Amino acid sequence: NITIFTRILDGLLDGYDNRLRPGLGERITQVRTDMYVNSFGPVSDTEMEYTIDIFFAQTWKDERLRFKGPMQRLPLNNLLASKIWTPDTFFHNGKKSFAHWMTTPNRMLRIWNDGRVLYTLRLTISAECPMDLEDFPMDEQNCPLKFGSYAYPNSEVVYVWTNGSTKSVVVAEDGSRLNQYHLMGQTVGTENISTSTGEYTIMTAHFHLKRKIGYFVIQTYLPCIMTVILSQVSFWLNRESVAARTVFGVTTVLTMTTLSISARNSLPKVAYATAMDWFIAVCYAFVFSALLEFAFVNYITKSQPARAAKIDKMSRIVFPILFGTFNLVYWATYLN
Amino acid sequence: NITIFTRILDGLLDGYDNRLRPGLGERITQVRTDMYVNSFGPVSDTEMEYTIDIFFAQTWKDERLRFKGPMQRLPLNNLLASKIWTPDTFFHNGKKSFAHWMTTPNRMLRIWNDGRVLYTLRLTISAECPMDLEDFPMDEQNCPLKFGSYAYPNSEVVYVWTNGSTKSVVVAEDGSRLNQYHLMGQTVGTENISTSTGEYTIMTAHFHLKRKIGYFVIQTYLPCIMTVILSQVSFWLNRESVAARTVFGVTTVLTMTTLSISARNSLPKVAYATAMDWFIAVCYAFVFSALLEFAFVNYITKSQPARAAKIDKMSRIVFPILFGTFNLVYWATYLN
Amino acid sequence: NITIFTRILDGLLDGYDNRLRPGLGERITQVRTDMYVNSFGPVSDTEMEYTIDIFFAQTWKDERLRFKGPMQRLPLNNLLASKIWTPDTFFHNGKKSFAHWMTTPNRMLRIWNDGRVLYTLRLTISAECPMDLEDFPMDEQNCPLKFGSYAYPNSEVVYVWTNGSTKSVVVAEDGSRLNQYHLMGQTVGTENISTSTGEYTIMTAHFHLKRKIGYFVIQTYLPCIMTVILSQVSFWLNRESVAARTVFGVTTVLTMTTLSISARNSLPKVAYATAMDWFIAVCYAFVFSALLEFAFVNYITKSQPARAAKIDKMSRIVFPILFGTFNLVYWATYLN
Amino acid sequence: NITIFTRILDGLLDGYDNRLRPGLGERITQVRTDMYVNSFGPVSDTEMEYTIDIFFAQTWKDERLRFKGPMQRLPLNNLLASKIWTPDTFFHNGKKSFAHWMTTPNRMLRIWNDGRVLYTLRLTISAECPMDLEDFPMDEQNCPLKFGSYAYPNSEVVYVWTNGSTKSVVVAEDGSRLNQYHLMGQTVGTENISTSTGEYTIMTAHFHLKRKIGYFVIQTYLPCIMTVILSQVSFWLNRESVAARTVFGVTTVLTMTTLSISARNSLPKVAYATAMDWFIAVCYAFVFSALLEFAFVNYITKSQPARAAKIDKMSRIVFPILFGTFNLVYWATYLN
Amino acid sequence: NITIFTRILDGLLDGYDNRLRPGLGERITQVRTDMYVNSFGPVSDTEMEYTIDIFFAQTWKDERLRFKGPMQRLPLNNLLASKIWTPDTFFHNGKKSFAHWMTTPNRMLRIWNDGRVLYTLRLTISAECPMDLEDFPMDEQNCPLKFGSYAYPNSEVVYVWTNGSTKSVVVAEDGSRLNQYHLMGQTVGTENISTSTGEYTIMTAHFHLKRKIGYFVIQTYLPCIMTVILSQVSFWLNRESVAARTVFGVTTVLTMTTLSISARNSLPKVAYATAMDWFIAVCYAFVFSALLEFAFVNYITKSQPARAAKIDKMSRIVFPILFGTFNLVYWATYLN
Ligand SMILES: CN1C(=O)CN=C(c2ccccc2)c2cc(Cl)ccc21
Ligand SMILES: CN1C(=O)CN=C(c2ccccc2)c2cc(Cl)ccc21
Ligand SMILES: CN1C(=O)CN=C(c2ccccc2)c2cc(Cl)ccc21
Ligand SMILES: CN1C(=O)CN=C(c2ccccc2)c2cc(Cl)ccc21
Ligand SMILES: CN1C(=O)CN=C(c2ccccc2)c2cc(Cl)ccc21
Ligand SMILES: *[C@@H]1O[C@H](CO)[C@@H](O)[C@H](O)[C@H]1NC(C)=O
Ligand SMILES: *[C@@H]1O[C@H](CO)[C@@H](O)[C@H](O)[C@H]1NC(C)=O
Ligand SMILES: *[C@@H]1O[C@H](CO)[C@@H](O)[C@H](O)[C@H]1NC(C)=O
Ligand SMILES: *[C@@H]1O[C@H](CO)[C@@H](O)[C@H](O)[C@H]1NC(C)=O
Ligand SMILES: *[C@@H]1O[C@H](CO)[C@@H](O)[C@H](O)[C@H]1NC(C)=O
Repeated sequence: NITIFTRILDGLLDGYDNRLRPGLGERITQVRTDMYVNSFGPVSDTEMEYTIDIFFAQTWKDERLRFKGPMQRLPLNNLLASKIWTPDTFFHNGKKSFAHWMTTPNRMLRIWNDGRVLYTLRLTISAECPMDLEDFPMDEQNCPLKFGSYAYPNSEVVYVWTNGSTKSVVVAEDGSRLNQYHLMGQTVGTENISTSTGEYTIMTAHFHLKRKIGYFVIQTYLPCIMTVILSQVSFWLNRESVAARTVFGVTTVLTMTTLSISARNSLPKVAYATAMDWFIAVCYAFVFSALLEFAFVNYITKSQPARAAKIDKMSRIVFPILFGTFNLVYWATYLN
Repeated sequence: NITIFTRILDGLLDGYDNRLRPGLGERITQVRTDMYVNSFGPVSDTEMEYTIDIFFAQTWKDERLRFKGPMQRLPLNNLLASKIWTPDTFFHNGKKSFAHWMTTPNRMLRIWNDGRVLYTLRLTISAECPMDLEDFPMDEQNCPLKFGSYAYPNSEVVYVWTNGSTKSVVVAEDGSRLNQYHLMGQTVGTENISTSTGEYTIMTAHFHLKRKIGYFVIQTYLPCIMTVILSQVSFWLNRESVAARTVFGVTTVLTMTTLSISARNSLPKVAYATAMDWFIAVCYAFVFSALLEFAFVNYITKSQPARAAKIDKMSRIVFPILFGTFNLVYWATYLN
Repeated sequence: NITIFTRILDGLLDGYDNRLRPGLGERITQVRTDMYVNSFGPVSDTEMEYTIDIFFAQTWKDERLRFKGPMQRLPLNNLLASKIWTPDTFFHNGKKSFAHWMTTPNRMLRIWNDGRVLYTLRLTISAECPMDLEDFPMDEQNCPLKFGSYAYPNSEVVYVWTNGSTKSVVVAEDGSRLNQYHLMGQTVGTENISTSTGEYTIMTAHFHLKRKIGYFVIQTYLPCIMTVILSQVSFWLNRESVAARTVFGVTTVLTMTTLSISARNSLPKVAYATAMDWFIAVCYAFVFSALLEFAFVNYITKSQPARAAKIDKMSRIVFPILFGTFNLVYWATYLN
Repeated sequence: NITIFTRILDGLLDGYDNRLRPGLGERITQVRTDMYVNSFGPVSDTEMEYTIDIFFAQTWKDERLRFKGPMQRLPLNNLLASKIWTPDTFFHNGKKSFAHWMTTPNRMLRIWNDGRVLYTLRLTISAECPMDLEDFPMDEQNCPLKFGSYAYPNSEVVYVWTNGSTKSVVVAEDGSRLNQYHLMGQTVGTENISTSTGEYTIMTAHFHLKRKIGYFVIQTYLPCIMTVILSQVSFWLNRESVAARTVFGVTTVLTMTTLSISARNSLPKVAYATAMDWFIAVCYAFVFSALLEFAFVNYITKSQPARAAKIDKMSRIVFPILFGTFNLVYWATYLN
Repeated sequence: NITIFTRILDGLLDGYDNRLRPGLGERITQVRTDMYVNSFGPVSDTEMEYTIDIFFAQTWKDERLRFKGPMQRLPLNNLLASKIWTPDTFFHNGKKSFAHWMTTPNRMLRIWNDGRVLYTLRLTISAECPMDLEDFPMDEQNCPLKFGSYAYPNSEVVYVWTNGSTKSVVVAEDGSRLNQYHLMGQTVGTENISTSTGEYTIMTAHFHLKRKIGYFVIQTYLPCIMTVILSQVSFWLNRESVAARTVFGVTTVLTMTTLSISARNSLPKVAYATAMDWFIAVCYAFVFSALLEFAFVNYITKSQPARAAKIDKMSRIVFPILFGTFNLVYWATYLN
């Protein structure tokens, strides 16, 4: 009962043209789309791109492939995929999208008596996600994913999500493979765009990203905090030890300078000030200000020692208090 | 006696459709799989991927290729591989899998009178291995390898290991080419998954990895240990040498700070504290604490020299003892 | 009413040769071109290349595809693109240009009764943009984009912009994805070139680029400015503290030296002096000159203390004034 | 006299099946192989791979292509290469081997009356060469190159070198393009391997590599030697200059620490001690030991100055002598 | 008058075999070659490769494509390129050569009544240029470019430049895109090579390269010069300031050491001494020698102060003079 299937396949192909869409000149082709994200890949800030692997599924109705037989379903493989007409779907923001070939071309194609068709297609999309690094690292990003049609305007092909929007897009629980982000949720929608040729249908999915802090705390914030504390120790050393206090001030200032260079090496070369830069700038003033206090004190330690000694003791208390007060404002404002 | 073989090949192809599986509508196709890992490639922690080269072998029974002749075996090459039906096997976790082309496409195909078939296929799979770096570097990882079918549910195609599981997967003795891991052993199993289309068969193989220590000992642990010892030398210097003791404390603190930055450059940017980070943090306190002791001593060396001198001598003994005691707890706990 | 279209397509292909241009031996083929830049990619100074993604559109008239039927337009896909003749357009400066393949080959083809044709083609061009880094970073660049024909001289194929030049090239408002440049505007034009074979038509588009400053201010300029200020603090320290003033001078000089090396690491290895190099050179003299003043003062502080003390006080005022005066000339000259 | 050749080619192809080896069921096919290495590419220690470009030549006898005519030789190109049967040769250790395509596919094929055939094939093999870095950099490596057959066991296809082994493999005098190795010589041999399918023939070629020293001398050895000499200068400074001697000891110790980190950055992350590591470890003790001597001397310079002064003078002589004595043992042992 | 051309093309292909060269068994095919270098790409010292883009043109006479008609020329495209016989030209030293595909395959093909043919082919060749870095950076290099035939010996195919050698190779004025080299000129020639198969014709073109200095002056030479000057300032400081002079000597020595490591990071790991290395070695002695002078002076400043003071003053003059004298010899010898 196998040769019976062979005759059915041969008959449908004969008299069938793959260069023409179903319902041409009679109606408008309607396509139902569903998605399942297997893994959300890493996000590269420098390249403003993210990698995503999905099992894209599409469905459309064709009246030219109707048949009757013992079975109502015809499981198949990539061999027959190119023999019939399929939509020229593309991703608008996809810089470079490539499919999978080995071990076998990941494709499927099924047909039913009523003309319903199914066409799954594994993909690996390296899309582009622009990001505004104004509140970095306390920033939230919305990386989109837009897919539609190239040569078929809305008057011919229209894409609509199957069933409700809740089940339209599915993300695996373990599919979040981000080392510096949290996948809060997803949103979907539809819209139209206008060009010279005509209107087109756009299906859009947005992923809400919440960055996870903790890597920069151990990398930039803590060294800056400890460096500031190191300089303040000089305030507890007697003035006559000019050389000893000089070493503390000079080393700390250079240490802060090199940290700023190192921090931005991996960060994108954005031409504006981020939140982290302001924190380093404030820490720079504290260490720099302490050095000035020593120089001013050392210059009047002879004529009027009383004022110099009074300032030194006062500095021990004022400086730590201001640093602690500033931190609460900085963290509370951003974490609220 | 060569043209006799030519007629046999031509006859089988005629009347044979490669788009339909054997036993369609009559039974369920059964596939027997065996593997031989030639080389386990390097594991990239940053990319969470590992490279593996295997000689994948598959076997299935087809009743449409039966023949009789002088020979019961028909050795062949890649030429006839695409002329018949082969399963659309794929790797679920394979990010990007590509076969080999030169010098000649590495493929084979053999047939027997009873319909038994053999299809070997060399492969180079760059799979993805998620890892939890909580006990790093004293961590054990289990990198999996899942392969199955794309368009053929369990009702049609089922994969089962040939013979026992012991001989199902073979790893060469010299095939372990890991510079920072040990290949302890392997495990295999089977499971099913459910999706919209239907149930599918999953064949899984797990590799147990035990990291080898010794690279980080010479890179991070030892410099931290020697840096701590350097600071303690200051306790054996007289107080009046304020400048000399200042150099020891400042240089050591900055040395520890830069080591932390350097260590995590190669390590993945995990947003949580590893075991190595805690060790560096403890070493940071020791050098930092020593600097505080000098500052406190230098501030009361005049009013009450007796207490300052007593503290200095006590510090020489307490500090080394605590560092030695802590090391035993750290190493014993992780190495046990 | 679908099979009617099938007959039309078959008839046109028969008797139609794709190896010959329309109007061969009768007239000169005329092509109308329009462009829409979806995104202007990043500019790599080291590689002197920039990436651009466009939706290139072309139009030409052919008398061999005329037909009459219910519809005056025949939307199609990549299937029929290769079946007919299309110009062998190429980019002269394109080092490596590749099209898009997945999810479907991004191409379109439409025909009309009068013979008018449309052929859109998505592209990603990695062109080369030579740049003269003489006023870097205060520099303006004009990256061109030249496209024409390879084997068809001007006597056969001529390219002309459609409608006016204003609408010939369109750039999306959000298509400017440059992190270190501003897209001021665009210009277009036409020209001819002469070679051994004959004359050819050239269509050129130029993009005016204005670099955005602010990344180098936080990276190179500010550390140099703060480093100079650090050295001048030594002028407020008494001469007897020889060791203390030595630390300031030595550390600052080495700090400037390493900044110069770090700055040019990312910058292209141009064999001539840039504007930034001169700024660093001036800052080098200030810190170096201060060290010389201390050495000269320390060498005559005994024989004639009066002159040494007078010079030290004068240095406190002259040095800051000159640095401030120089900055106004440097910034005003370049920013004007 | 050109059409005469055309008839000969057409006749041979008709009735000739490329899917069957010559002498099938009658004898065992014998293949003669010769090689000419155009250039031995660079060896990447990190990737344990080396690149080699060769002009591989193969020869086998087929009785199905016999002909008679004016010429006994038929020079041809890649066009006819795929029309006949060729062995499915492959490289066992080749991770990723690709041929050359432009300007024209580099292939050749010649036939003679007796059935002798020639098939040259340019190749670029990126093989894998495991190396044991125990005597690094005084190490000798033997990178192999194994090639055989995939689907044809020894009972069907056997590879044997043509003529003697001396002329079997040829390496160009200028083909050695190694910047850190010397190509001492080559060796060849044959062996069999056993698998599930059956026995296979293996043809192996080994290249003997002798590393050239001189890059590491200027990079690691000399800085370590000069750093040790710098510390010993402190022994010629009076004890009262506590600060001056402190700077020498601290700077040298940190300098050695950073050199160890820098040296292993390029070197593979081997989890065992190399010869170079031991040399750095010995140098670490010398500088570290000198610092301890100063601390111990400074702690008893008051109670018993005589012993402290005596030790200081003795250290000036003992330390340099031991360093010189150790170097002779280290270099002589490895260079002998 | 278009169908007339169609008949001509069809007739020529019929009865024409592309697997046989023209004049087979009657004469020797002669090929005329001309080149036009559009852009000389960057030269990578580490990889010993350079990229070049050319418009290669070839010409040969075939008597099997003669025709008569209204036009004596048949402009065409890549469609007919593969339908006829073309030489299997290849580049001997080309590691990896690839052609251009988009927007259209860059190829052309023209035919004339007498049988003359033209075949242009755009190319991007990543050739290999061995270089001897003995006088680096004052070195001159001659990167060659060899092209010939693979399967056609001299007895069948011979390559000869068209017209004179002056016009044989053309380089655009703006085609020199080298950031660290000057394109002085070009030379061409012919030669034969002998192998097992037979003699072959070689066409060679050499490009003379003169490196441009100025990048290394700002990177390595100047920091070394300024570092030496910094150390000499210590000679103008009184002996009693032991700590101050110690800082100058130690910092300068370490600064020179790190510069040597940094300089060779980008430079190829050549296992022999370059000219730049000797310059750094001389600078190393000057700073190192100054430190020794201070140590020796400080050790005898009590017993015989007169000799120590006399040496210190003499050092101020001798050391600067020797450094200036050495520079003239170094620069004059290499720049002459
Ligand atoms: C609005 N618009 C145009 O006018 C150019 N044509 C298109 C287009 C072309 C084919 C199909 C859909 C859309 C296009 C594509 C993008 Cl990704 C952004 C804007 C845009
Ligand atoms: C359970 N599931 C789905 O629902 C989506 N479809 C599939 C699938 C699709 C085709 C064959 C097998 C499985 C799939 C694939 C992975 Cl890798 C993980 C989950 C998953
Ligand atoms: C003027 N010229 C030549 O003489 C070589 N031929 C060409 C050419 C070849 C085919 C089509 C167009 C132009 C060419 C191409 C460039 Cl990109 C620059 C200069 C140049
Ligand atoms: C001994 N062996 C096997 O059992 C697996 N099959 C093979 C094989 C498969 C086809 C041809 C030759 C050999 C093989 C290949 C290597 Cl590279 C190493 C061991 C090994
Ligand atoms: C002299 N020689 C040989 O003997 C090996 N065969 C060849 C060859 C093979 C085919 C065509 C031309 C030349 C060859 C190629 C090079 Cl690139 C260098 C040396 C060499
Ligand atoms: C998009 O076009 C379709 C055409 O049927 C229309 O129904 C729909 O309302 C449009 N959507 C928007 C947002 O304009
Ligand atoms: C998987 O499906 C097969 C269907 O025959 C069944 O026999 C087997 O028990 C299932 N395995 C599991 C783990 O459910
Ligand atoms: C280019 O060639 C065309 C040929 O028709 C001519 O009309 C045009 O004036 C030429 N342009 C220039 C700038 O020479
Ligand atoms: C390999 O197999 C062949 C089979 O003919 C045999 O002659 C040869 O001795 C074998 N070599 C070894 C090393 O066993
Ligand atoms: C190369 O071979 C040709 C064969 O005709 C000969 O004429 C020519 O002189 C040879 N050139 C050299 C340099 O030997």
